[PDB]
Amino acid sequence: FACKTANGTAIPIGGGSANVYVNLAPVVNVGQNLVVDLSTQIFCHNDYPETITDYVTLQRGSAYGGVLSNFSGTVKYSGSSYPFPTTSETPRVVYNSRTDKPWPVALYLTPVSSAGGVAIKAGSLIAVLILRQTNNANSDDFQFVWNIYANNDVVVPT
Ligand SMILES: CCCCCCCO[C@H]1O[C@H](CO)[C@@H](O)[C@H](O)[C@@H]1O
Ligand code: NA
Repeated sequence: FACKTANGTAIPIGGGSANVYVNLAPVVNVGQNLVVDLSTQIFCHNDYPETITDYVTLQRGSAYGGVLSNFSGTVKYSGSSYPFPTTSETPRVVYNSRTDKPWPVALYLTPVSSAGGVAIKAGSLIAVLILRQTNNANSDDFQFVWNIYANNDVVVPT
């Protein structure tokens, strides 16, 4: 089991960390949400699907930068909604092919009344998402750590 971003930045068997750079709507009013889909940019696969079933959770999601200070959030994982920042681990998604399959995570962020300016800074860390992988074969229990960076400034009009 290993993962990589859409541009091929990889985390190998056993886990580790990688950076993910996301485009963000450049102007978000206080009545709109800022949506950060990560499923189009984070992918994983199973290295021995003939035998092993891999199980993958969102173990934790933490907010940084302007997302932490200027937005409130939820995260959807595999079609279910949770608070963001998270409070506990989600249920599992199965990975059962050597072909890359998306990691089904997206953030839904709402400006808080204080927002703001600049609401999110280009190049800044905005989230850290921990993917936890186990299987039905052995003791492997690995963290894949995704550091999410904003590509661009986001302005919240006032
Ligand atoms: C004849 C025994 C072959 C043994 C191959 C084990 C490969 O293990 C790797 O790939 C497995 C399948 O993705 C993962 O469940 C495991 O955590 C690790 O990432
Ligand atoms: Na990418």
